[PDB]
Amino acid sequence: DGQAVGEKIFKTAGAVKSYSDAEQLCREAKGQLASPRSSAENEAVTQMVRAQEKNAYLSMNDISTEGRFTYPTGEILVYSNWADGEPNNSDEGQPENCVEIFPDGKWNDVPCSKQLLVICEF
Ligand SMILES: [Ca+2]
Ligand SMILES: [Ca+2]
Repeated sequence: DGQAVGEKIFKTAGAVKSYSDAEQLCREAKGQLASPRSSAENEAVTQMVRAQEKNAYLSMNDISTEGRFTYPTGEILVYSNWADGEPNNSDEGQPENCVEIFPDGKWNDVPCSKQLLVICEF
């Protein structure tokens, strides 16, 4: 089941995990973390966040080069939807290398230790 755009399918079982535990769960299922590359893909992920009532991880991170957000291929973003003033690399001054998506579809950079909804893509 889940939500689809073109050949891409998004699914969740309601699991709530850290970034590294979320990545392991999606890879064990033979997929990867949600990686919305267009407005239409972003809207499909956002509908699932609203249904589950919990912010979700996206795949993308800046662990390599600070301020350059990349996919699991290591390629640069082809699409973004940052909330006003994001990304700011500031959890009360502390580093924020991972990305959460809100129920309004906007994005915020977070610490990779945060516990969030797990949404996978296939
Ligand atoms: Ca950062
Ligand atoms: Ca932030």
